[PDB]
Amino acid sequence: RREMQEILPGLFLGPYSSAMKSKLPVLQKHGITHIICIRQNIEANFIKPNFQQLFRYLVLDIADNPVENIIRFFPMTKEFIDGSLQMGGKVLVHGNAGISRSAAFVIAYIMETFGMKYRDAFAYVQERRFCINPNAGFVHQLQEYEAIYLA
Repeated sequence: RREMQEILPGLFLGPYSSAMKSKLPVLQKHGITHIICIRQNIEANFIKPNFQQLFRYLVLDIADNPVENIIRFFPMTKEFIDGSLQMGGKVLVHGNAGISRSAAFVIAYIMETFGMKYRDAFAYVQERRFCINPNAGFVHQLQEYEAIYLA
């Protein structure tokens, strides 16, 4: 729960603790080059980019609640992750707990890229990171985005 897991080749999912200063050796050993750092502005005291010069960041100001809009950022994060993986880079996606917001963004990537429905993508990720649980609003938005890209 307090560490990052490889979810699919080159894409890792973790809590904020996985991208703290002290974890640099772990990040470099796994060839991480890009980090999606997700947090509310009120969390920005402890959840923030810690390696200004070493990694490319995407910081997303997102609350973990069922009415928060995350679908607006699915195209952005898909592009960011594709861009890294295409150049042989690797991506860490982290939130606070690595349970709801961060998990939803990894699921969106998996659904679109690997042609999986929500239930199957959720199950796939849960097998790797046992604690994941996107809120219901996020689940609906995942389904809503699939309807978009399938149209």
